[PDB]
Amino acid sequence: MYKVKVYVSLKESVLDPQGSAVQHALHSMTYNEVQDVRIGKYMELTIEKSDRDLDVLVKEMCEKLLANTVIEDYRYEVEE
Amino acid sequence: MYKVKVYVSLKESVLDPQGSAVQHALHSMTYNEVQDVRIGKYMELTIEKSDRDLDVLVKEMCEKLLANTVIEDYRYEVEE
Amino acid sequence: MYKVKVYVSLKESVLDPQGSAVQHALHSMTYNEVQDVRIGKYMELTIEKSDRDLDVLVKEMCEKLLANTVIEDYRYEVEE
Amino acid sequence: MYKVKVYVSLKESVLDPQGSAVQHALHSMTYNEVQDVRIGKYMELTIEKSDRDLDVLVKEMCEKLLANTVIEDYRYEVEE
Repeated sequence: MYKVKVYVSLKESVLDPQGSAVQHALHSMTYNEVQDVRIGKYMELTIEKSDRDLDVLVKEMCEKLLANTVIEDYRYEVEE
Repeated sequence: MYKVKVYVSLKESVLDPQGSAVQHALHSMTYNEVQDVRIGKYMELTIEKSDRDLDVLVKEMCEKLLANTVIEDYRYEVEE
Repeated sequence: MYKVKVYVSLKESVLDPQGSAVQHALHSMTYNEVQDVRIGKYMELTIEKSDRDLDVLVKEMCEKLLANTVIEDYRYEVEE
Repeated sequence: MYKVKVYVSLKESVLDPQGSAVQHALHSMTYNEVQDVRIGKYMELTIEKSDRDLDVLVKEMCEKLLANTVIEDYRYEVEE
């Protein structure tokens, strides 16, 4: 069946304090080479064939539960 | 300058209650085609070159901060 | 009309890798005073009275949708 | 030691599609009495005494990692 990878991330149009804090933490740990840090959610969904088309199913789930399209962008990839 | 993509996910032998809870809700919402849900993290770190080797640096950041390697696996890809 | 507060948290005997990962990061960020981290969900549902008993209704919503009772505990409090 | 309860929620000033979807799901399941649904994150942090004051520690952690104060509100309660 299918392995669907979903990436959910804060829209770039929003201040990201958490990413800033992680970047600073890395510097404090002496990994001063870091210039920017971005952290998002990564999901792996195993999906079995059904009457619904795969693309319709995934977006429906991201629009309703896996994401808040008001403040986050989401994208996906499918593998077998 | 490099852009490091890091994928953090629970080890195969580790149960993922967060995903298991999401799977349950999805099922109640009629998405019974979802067989399994694994929730992890995706990150993009921009880094400058230094005296440190690329492989040595990414592994340290991952083991020391990005992932709790006792329960999480990590894999990375680098682009210019 | 009632306001139902629901607290969903992993059962004591269930490991919480999400929290364990957050705990690890917190430690690296110098917050070693954190001994344990358990991550769950909090919800507030506004409901109208009906023929259903209050206790019967809240338990069904919790068991059927709000929480995956195989791994999660739930407790609720109600206000007017 | 201390048991700190942290509640992280989307600011009321933001559209909440996920809450809307859960509300609709409840109606579809015949729990039509539901009028509104709000879902937030609930965390339980066990904290041991240190040189830092408890209130300073908690807010620092919420401002840096446990929350994104741009889109979410957070509050906490402490018990022994």
